Amino acid sequence: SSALDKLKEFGNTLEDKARELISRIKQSELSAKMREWFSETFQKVKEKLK
Amino acid sequence: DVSSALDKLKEFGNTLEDKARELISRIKQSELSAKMREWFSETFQKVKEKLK
Repeated sequence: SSALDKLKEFGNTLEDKARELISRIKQSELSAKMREWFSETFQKVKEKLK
Repeated sequence: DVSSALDKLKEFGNTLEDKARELISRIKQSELSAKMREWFSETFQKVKEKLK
């Protein structure tokens, strides 16, 4: 019962860190898809001014 | 002659006038394009900040 409560903590801290990580990535994913979108639009502007 | 010389200077003068306008036109376009690059980056930077 002392071992279990401790493994529970360990389980829960893993669950928290993994969610933490997933949250961070999703933000990096979104932010990069924006950078690509801005660059893309900017590239087609250059092309229209030859 | 010498009207022939003046005729050739006239060409040259007109060619300057055309090339300088050409150049001014090109710059204005480089100005515009760069002021856009500034504005896109600027807007993009403030969006990063709202996504911590």
